[PDB]
Amino acid sequence: ESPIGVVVSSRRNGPWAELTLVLTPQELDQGKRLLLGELVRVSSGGKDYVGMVLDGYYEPVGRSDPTYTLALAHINQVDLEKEDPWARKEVNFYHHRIVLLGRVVQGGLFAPSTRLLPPVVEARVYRMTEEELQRLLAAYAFGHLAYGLEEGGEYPEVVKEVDPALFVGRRTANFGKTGFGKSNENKVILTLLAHAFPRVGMLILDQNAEYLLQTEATTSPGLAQAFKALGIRGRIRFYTAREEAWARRLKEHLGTEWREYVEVLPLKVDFYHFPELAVALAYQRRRLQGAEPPQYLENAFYNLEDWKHIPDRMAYVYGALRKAGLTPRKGLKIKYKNENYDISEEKSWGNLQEAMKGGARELYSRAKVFSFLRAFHAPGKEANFLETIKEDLLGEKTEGEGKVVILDLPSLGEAADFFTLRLMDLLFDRAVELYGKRQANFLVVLEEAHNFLEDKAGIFYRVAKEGRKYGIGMLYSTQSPASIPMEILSQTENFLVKHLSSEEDVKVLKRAKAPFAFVADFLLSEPIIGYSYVYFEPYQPFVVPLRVKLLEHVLKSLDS
Amino acid sequence: ESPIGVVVSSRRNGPWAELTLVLTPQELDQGKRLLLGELVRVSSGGKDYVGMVLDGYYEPVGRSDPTYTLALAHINQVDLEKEDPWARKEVNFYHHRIVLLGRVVQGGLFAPSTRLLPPVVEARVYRMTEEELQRLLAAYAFGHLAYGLEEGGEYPEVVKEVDPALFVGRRTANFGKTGFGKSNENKVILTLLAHAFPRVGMLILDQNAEYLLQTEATTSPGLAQAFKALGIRGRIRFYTAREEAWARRLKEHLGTEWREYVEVLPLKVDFYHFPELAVALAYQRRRLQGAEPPQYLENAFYNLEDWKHIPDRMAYVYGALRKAGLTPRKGLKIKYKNENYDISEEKSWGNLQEAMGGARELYSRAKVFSFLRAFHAPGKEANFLETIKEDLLGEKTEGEGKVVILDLPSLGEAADFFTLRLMDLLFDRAVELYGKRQANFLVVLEEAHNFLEDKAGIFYRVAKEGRKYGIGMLYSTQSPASIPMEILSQTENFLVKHLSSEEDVKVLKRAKAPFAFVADFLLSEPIIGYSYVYFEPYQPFVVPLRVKLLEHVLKSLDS
DNA sequence: GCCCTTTTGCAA
DNA sequence: TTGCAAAAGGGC
Ligand SMILES: Nc1ncnc2c1ncn2[C@@H]1O[C@H](COP(=O)(O)OP(=O)(O)NP(=O)(O)O)[C@@H](O)[C@H]1O
Ligand SMILES: Nc1ncnc2c1ncn2[C@@H]1O[C@H](COP(=O)(O)OP(=O)(O)NP(=O)(O)O)[C@@H](O)[C@H]1O
Repeated sequence: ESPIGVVVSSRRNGPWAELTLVLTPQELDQGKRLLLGELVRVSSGGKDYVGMVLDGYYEPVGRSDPTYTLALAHINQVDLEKEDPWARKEVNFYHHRIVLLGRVVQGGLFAPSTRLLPPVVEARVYRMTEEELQRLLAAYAFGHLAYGLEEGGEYPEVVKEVDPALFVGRRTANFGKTGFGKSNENKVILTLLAHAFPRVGMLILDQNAEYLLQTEATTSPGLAQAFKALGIRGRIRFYTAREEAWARRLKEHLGTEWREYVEVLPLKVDFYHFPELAVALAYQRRRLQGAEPPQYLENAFYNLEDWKHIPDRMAYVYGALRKAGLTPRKGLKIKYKNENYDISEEKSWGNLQEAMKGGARELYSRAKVFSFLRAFHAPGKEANFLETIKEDLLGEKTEGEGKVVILDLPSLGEAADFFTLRLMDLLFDRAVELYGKRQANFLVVLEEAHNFLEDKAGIFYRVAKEGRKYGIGMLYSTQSPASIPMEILSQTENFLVKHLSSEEDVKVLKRAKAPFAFVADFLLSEPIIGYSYVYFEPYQPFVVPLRVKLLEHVLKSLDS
Repeated sequence: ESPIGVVVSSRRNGPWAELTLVLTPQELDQGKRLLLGELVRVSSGGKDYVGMVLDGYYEPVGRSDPTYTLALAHINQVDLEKEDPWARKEVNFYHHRIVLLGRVVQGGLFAPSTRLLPPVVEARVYRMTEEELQRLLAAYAFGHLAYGLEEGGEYPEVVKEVDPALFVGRRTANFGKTGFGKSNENKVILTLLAHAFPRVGMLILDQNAEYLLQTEATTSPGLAQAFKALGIRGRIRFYTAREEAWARRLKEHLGTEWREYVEVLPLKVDFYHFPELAVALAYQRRRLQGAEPPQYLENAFYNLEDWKHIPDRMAYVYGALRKAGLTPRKGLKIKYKNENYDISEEKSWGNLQEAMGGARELYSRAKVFSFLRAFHAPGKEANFLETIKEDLLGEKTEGEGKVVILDLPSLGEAADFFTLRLMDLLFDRAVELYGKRQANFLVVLEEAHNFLEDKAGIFYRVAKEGRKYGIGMLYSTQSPASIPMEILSQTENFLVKHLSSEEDVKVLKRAKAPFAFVADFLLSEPIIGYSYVYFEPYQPFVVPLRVKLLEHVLKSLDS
C-alpha cells in the first residue's frame, strides 16, 4: 500500500525511460527486496505505468566510507547488527534501476513507452498485486507467473489462459534448446484447445512419431492418451502406412474400445481408380521440383478428363500404369479395340502389349515416369486420402466440428516431403476458393519448421505470409531462431521462448522484437526446464515469464 | 568455521552477480589466501550459494598513501614488521571479486544464478570443505578436483564419477590442442562405461585406427587391450577390409585366445547374392549427394523385388553387374531365354552378351554400378549393414550391449558414403522402433569437423533429434571454431583442455556462457591432462579436473 | 548448382 | 535426313 523505495533520478536511455530507486536500511531490515525482472507499478502525474527491474548495485549514500567502516568493524570483531546500530544504519542502502514499458489504456490496449519523463520528486514505485497482474495478463490455464526459481517469486494464481483468438489465424513460434519443453508446451495448448473450444481443427505433421502414442519416459504422453483421459471421443483421424502395426499398438494402451477415440486410415490408394490423380501427381512433382513439366505431361494433365470417354485412349493410360509396375487387382478387364484383356494375368498382359492417339501413346511409351507412384499404390483401396483430408479439415459438414488430423510422416519413407508439399498446396487452394463463404478455422502444427520455411517460393512460406486472411493458424517449432528467416520472424505475432545457450540466437531474437532485449541475459545464464518467456500481440506486447504445466498434471487436474 | 573476509560491495554484472571481498591485515598475516578459480560458499539470508573467485587486486583502504608509506619505509631502512607494526596495518589489505554461480537445493536440482542481490551487511564468505565439495560434485572415478599446479589446490579425494545418465541421449564435446589428452579421456570414459554399465552400446567410427589396438608410445592403449585387462569378453564387433592383417595383429598382441574378446567381420559382400542391395545403394547415393534419382533408377528400386521372379529380367540385372566389373564366383550360371550360360567364363560371357524394359535400361547404363567395386567380394554372403543394424538395435541384443568399431581407413574413398548410408539407416530404424525399444547407444567420432557437415544433413538430424530415442554423441574436434554453432548450441556436456588461440575461447564462450570464467586460464596454462568439465543440468558450472591415465585406471580397477 | 552435350526415338 | 522432344551424365 506504500512505495517500496524512493526515486532519486530518471532519464531517457535510448528508446526507453528509466529511473533509479533506493532502498533504505529500514526497508532492508524489514526484509523488503526487488527481484531482477520483476514487474512493478509506477505512479507519475496521475498515470500508472508498467515497469521492470533491470539492474541492482551497491553505492555509498551521503558522506561515508563503507569499505573502511566495515573493514574496521571486522578487524575489531564487533557484531554489526547488535553492537553498532548507527554504523549499520549508514551503509545499508541499495540501488535499483527500473525501465518503463508503457501503460494500459481504454479497452485494455497498451500504449508503449512514453514521451513524458517523470520528475523525481513526484514519481512513486509500488509492488503490484495479484489482481493487477491478473488484469495485466488477461487483458484453462497454460502457465503461471514466475520469476526464476526464487522462493516467493511464484504466483500460482496468476495464469495465462488458452483462447482461440490467440492462436487461430495467427503465427506462433516455439523456441528453446533440446529437452526444455517445446513439445510439452505444444501438447498442452492443443489439449486445452480441444477440450474447451471443440470447433477448432488441427493438422499435425508428426515427423518423430510422438503426437499420438508416447510411452517412453523421454517426453509427455500423446494426444490419444490425453483424449482418452479427458473423455474426448471421435475427433482424431490418424493417417499412416503401417495401419496394422499402429492398430496393434493402440489396443495395448487405449484398451479394447480404442476405436471410440482414434480412427486409423491408410495412406495408400488404388491408382487404377484414380488415373487423373496419378497424372496430376506426376505433373505436380516437377513443379515442386525445379521447373518445366514436359509437353506430353501437360497435355495429359489437361486432357485426361476428355480422354475418359474413349476406351482406346484409356487403354494406354492403364497400360502405362501397368508398365510402370503398379499391381492391379485380380480380374481387371481392359477393353482395347474390340477385345477384353486381363492385365493381372501375364498371358493376357503380353497379348495386349503386343496388340497395342491424342497423346496417350506417348504417355504409355514413357511409363517409367510413374514408378514413384508405387510408394502410394495398393490395389483395392479406392479412397483418395487427399480428398478425405480435404473434407476432414475444410468440409462443409463441419461449420464447427473439430477434427485433429495427425499425419505419420516417417511411414512414407522418402516420399514424405513431396506428399506434405502437395497436401499443403491442395489445402491452401481450397481455403482460397472458399473465401467469402466460410473460414478455414484450423491450425497447422509444424515441428522442426526450419526445414519447411527455408525457400521463399515454398507453399509453407506462402501460408505463413497469407494464412491470416483465410483463417489458417500456424504453430511452428525450430529449436533456434537463427534458423528462421528474419522476414517470417518479424511478422510472427506470438512468441514462446525457452532457454537458448547461444548469443547469436538471443541477438536474432531481440533484433526481431525489441522488447526481447530485457531477458537475453536471463536466457543465456538460466537453463531451467519448462520455464518460458511469452509475448502476445497486440494485447500483451511485453515479455512475461511463465512456469508451464506438465501434461500429466494438466490431465490429472482437468478431471475436476 | 569463520568468514574469510568482509563483503564491501555487490552488483549485477551482465548475466551474473558479483561481490567484492576484502582481506584484512590480520588474516593476511595468518596466511589465509584465496586462489583464482577457487570455489567458496556464500551465506546470505539463511541461504547458501556456490561462488567462484574471479579477480584479485590491491587497492588503498581509507585515507592512506601506500606508495609514499612503503617508499619512505624502504628509504629510511625501516623494517615495517619489527619496527613499525602500526604503519604495516594500514597498507596490508587485498581485494577479490566473487561471482555467484547458483544455489544447491537439497533433495533437488541445482538452481543456476540468482535474481536476488545480497545487501553488503548480510553476506558472508566461507571456505568450502572436502565433504561439501564431494557433495557438490556427486549431484569409477574419472578425474579429481584441482586448481592449477599450486600446492594446496589438489584434492585427490574429490572425484567426478562416470554415470550413464550423463552420456546416454546427450552430446559431449571434447576440445583441446594436439597432445593434451582428448583420446585418453575418451578411452577412460568408454572403458568405465563398459565395465560398470554393460547395457550401453557404442558405435565408434575409428578414423585414425587407434581404438582397437595401440602399441606405440604416442598414445594410450586400445579398447581390445583394456577389455582383455579387465576380463570383458564377447562384446567387441570389429568391421574391416583388412581382416587377415588385423587377425595377425590381434593374435600377436592378445595371445591365442584373442577370439574370446574380439570378433572380426569383413566390410565386403557378394552383390550377385544381394542385387536388391546393389540397386538400393545406387539409388541412395544420389539422395545422399543432394541430387534427385533418375526415373530408370526409381523403376529398379521399386520393382526389382517383382523382377526377381522373372529370369529374363534377372539376366539383365546380372549382366549389368558383370558389365560394371563385378567378379562373379566360379561357376555362376545364367538362364537367358531357355539356355544356360557361365558368366564366370570369358567365353560364355561374350556368348550371352551377344545373344542379348526396366532391366534392359539398367544393363545399358551399367557403368552406374562401378563404385560398388569398393565393397564387392565374391562368395561372402553376409549383409554387413544388416549385421551392424542388428548388433545395435536387435530384438535380443537389447541388454547385453555391444561395442561396434568401424575401421574407416580400409575403405579408402568409399568411407564417406558408407558412413552416411549407415547413419541414415540406423536413424530410420531407431525412429521406426520408437515405443518398443530404445536405441540407447553412443556414437563416438574423432575429427568431428570432417563429419558434421554434409548434403541431406544426416549428422545434423542425428544431433538435433537423437535425444528422444536415446542416441548419444561423443565428438572430438580439437578446435571449437571448426564446429557449427547449430551443433554447438545443442551440446550439454563440455570437456575442454588447453586452447592457444583467442578465437577458440571466444567461440567457446559464445556457445556456453559460464566458460567466460576460465578463458584466461586456458589461454595461458598449457597443462597436459587438465580438463574443465561442464554438465547440464546437474552441474551447470565449470569444474577443473585432473584426468587419469588409462594405464593407471586399469591397475586401479583390476582389484 | 547450373548450364552443355549425348543417345534415343518419333516424325515428315 | 533432319528437326524436335525428353531423360541423363558431365563439365563449370
Ligand atoms: N513444463 C515442464 N515441467 C517439467 N518438466 C518438463 C516440462 N516440459 C518438459 N519437461 C521435461 O522435459 C522432457 C522433454 O520434454 P520435451 O517436450 O520433449 O522437450 P523438447 O523441447 O521437445 N526436446 P526436443 O523436442 O528433443 O527438442 C520431458 O520428458 C520432461 O521430463
Ligand atoms: N591425463 C593425462 N595424464 C598424463 N599424461 C597424459 C594424459 N592424457 C594424455 N597424456 C599424455 O599425452 C599423450 C597424448 O595423449 P592423447 O590422448 O593422444 O592426446 P590427443 O588429444 O589425442 N592429441 P591428438 O589426438 O594427436 O590430437 C599421451 O600419450 C600421454 O603421454
